[PDB]
Amino acid sequence: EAEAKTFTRCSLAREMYKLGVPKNQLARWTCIAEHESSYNTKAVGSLNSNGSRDYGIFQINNYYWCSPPSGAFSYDECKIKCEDFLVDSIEPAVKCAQLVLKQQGWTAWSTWKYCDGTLPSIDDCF
Repeated sequence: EAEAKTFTRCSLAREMYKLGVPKNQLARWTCIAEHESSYNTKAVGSLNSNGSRDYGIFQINNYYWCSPPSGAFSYDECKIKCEDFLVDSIEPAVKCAQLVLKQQGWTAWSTWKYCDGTLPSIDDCF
């Protein structure tokens, strides 16, 4: 089964903020979740052109950021198994995306283009 664990703009924000993600990131993160995964923690991308695959709500990459359920090499920068993103909790995804954001910034998401402009305040969620 790959039934979605689907968050909403606001539920994702609320839970992200609870996890200590500054508010001023939340609109962007929700935007990115939307376009990366439709807020689905269970989302797994199709194979990328380079043979990689992206995991979870923020579509963390199994070549660089997380370790694949194979013996394939991964730089595994978040020091997590990718498949661990595939849970009901966003926390491992959030934690990893935080590291991504701090290291490569928002342009790290190929969906950043949908998200880099005028976004609604997230405070309607709060």
